[PDB]
Amino acid sequence: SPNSQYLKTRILDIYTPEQRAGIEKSEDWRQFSRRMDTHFPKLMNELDSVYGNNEALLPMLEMLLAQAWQSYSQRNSSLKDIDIARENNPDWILSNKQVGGVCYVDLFAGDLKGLKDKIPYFQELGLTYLHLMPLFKCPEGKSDGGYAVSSYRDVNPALGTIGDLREVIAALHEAGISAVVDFIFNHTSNEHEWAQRCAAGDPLFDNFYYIFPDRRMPDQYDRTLREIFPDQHPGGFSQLEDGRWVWTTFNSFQWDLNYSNPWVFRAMAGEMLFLANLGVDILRMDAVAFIWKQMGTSCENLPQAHALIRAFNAVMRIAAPAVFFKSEAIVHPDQVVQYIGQDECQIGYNPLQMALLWNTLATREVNLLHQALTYRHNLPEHTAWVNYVRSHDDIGWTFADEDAAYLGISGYDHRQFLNRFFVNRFDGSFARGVPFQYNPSTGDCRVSGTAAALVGLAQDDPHAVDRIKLLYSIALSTGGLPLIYLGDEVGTLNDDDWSQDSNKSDDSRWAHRPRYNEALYAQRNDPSTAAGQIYQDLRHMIAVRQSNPRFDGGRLVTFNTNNKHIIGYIRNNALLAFGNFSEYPQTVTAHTLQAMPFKAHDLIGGKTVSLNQDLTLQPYQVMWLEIA
Ligand SMILES: OC[C@H]1O[C@@H](O)[C@H](O)[C@@H](O)[C@@H]1O
Ligand SMILES: OC[C@H]1O[C@@H](O)[C@H](O)[C@@H](O)[C@@H]1O
Ligand SMILES: OC[C@H]1O[C@@H](O)[C@H](O)[C@@H](O)[C@@H]1O
Repeated sequence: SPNSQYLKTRILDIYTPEQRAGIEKSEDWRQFSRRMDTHFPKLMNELDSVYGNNEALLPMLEMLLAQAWQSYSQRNSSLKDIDIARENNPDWILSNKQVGGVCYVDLFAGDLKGLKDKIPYFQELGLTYLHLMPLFKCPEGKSDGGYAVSSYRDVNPALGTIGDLREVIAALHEAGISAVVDFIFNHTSNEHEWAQRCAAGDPLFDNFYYIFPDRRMPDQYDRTLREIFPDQHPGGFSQLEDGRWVWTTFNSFQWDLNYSNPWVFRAMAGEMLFLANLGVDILRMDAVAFIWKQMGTSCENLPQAHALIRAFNAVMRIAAPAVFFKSEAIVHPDQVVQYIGQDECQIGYNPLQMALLWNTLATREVNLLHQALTYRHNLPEHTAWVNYVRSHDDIGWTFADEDAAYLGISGYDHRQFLNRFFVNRFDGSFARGVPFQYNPSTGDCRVSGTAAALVGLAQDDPHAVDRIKLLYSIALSTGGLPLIYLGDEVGTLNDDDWSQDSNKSDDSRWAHRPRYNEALYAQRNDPSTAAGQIYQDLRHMIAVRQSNPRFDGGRLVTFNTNNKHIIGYIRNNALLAFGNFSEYPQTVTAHTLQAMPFKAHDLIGGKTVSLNQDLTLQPYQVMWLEIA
């Protein structure tokens, strides 16, 4: 395999002798050259592990490196300053100062111009990170909410223009907010130029997707494939009008890209560089688990998938150091953590904590949550979790059956209960969610519904507001970057139009993708309303988190509370957090608290608490005690 020095001499061959001499002495070339020497070894090693002696690897690599240099040369000076800043501050993602929010531009603010006008609010809330849902062109009508991309560079006209997007990004940076967008790299819409040309037989796009003549191979693959949207189609394939079959992990109009073709990697690396130069700070790597297929396997979390992501990482280390990755892997806990690393995805969603927060509200027992925080929370240096309560997606019960069995819990029976409970098919449940993708062949099912709907705010459950406060307190204090599903801070309920919308009726996730509720947002400063109670409560916690150094970093040590309903953990050996998941008062005994300081200030309620006696927490009460 080639070396950095040799490859760089070929990159410069596009220049005449006179021009070349000037490039060699330029600052941009010096920075690029240094990064190449440092990071190229990883790029080469990762690409070699995937493609091996493929005749197309070297040509593809040289084309990619040439593009990378051109991309870096074009990169704006301001962005280059951020590149250097983060190159020397790898833990910027682990700071307690960070708090993120996510929203759909159209649903939250109408269009990109309208979103820019909401920035003052984001600053008011304390956000330093903003994830904007799919912004580029997609099919009209059904597009999996923008996740079926028809173009990676042309902005959805309904939202605005590329010009508007640049203004929004610039405005976000001006307000001290990082711009986060999706990198939908596992598949494109069936209307994307690449898809059309591949299917049409254009040799330039040969093997850009996985297309078969009949069901022979698809049938073989289906023996081991998990169904993501069983309501849409069985297995992982859809049939074209001409009779052929195509790999479609998700909707039939979403065609999986073929990374076994090195030219597909190059193509996607090019799109990544485009996003990088728009000023994006973090790319949400969508459906990372599915980017490599292999007959006889689940075609999820395969070795080459991880290698390809690390190759993409190296490209950014060389051509846009400021760009970090956020892994979106909603899979088994053992597999989730494998995507997280300084050289792969620096941050990643923490579905286990999220799923268990809801599990605990249902069961009132913190056993599973305590187990996860004890054995699956701490991560390698320079990496962090993205902790959340809700997202634009359904809730999947992705806890480990092996972990549960150790606690004497049957994963299958337990999920049956959780599903019944959250869709209000269990006596006394306070949840008002709706099922998503019930699979009668496996019995699996997920839950749709907003955070407020799931805690009982729809029917005005007196404990709803407190449940919301408790869940968010944990995402905000365990260690990692907390992400607020915008709308949750004022208790937004489910959308009640989706069910009758023919373009949404078959995807219950729309139940929890409501529009900006003008009425609730206008009540955020009124302490007598649920909206104001939730807003001030969350805003207070955000304020404490960002101003108090005891929350810095992502490590934690659990504390045995000796009360099955109370979770407890310590941050930096200075902040003791207790969370009561029971709708009844619960106590931590004086005996349990003997090693703690006699007194400690509670940052939540603002009072001094005595720890030399029984400590009783009110229903769903949360305490953040300064013990150092
Ligand atoms: O595109 C398929 C899926 O990709 C995921 O990254 C998105 O979170 C989900 O909403 C979408 O359905
Ligand atoms: O509802 C009572 C019990 O039912 C079981 O099916 C659940 O797995 C358990 O968590 C719950 O406490
Ligand atoms: O010293 C405080 C510790 O004492 C131990 O012997 C108790 O089992 C434990 O619950 C308490 O936290």
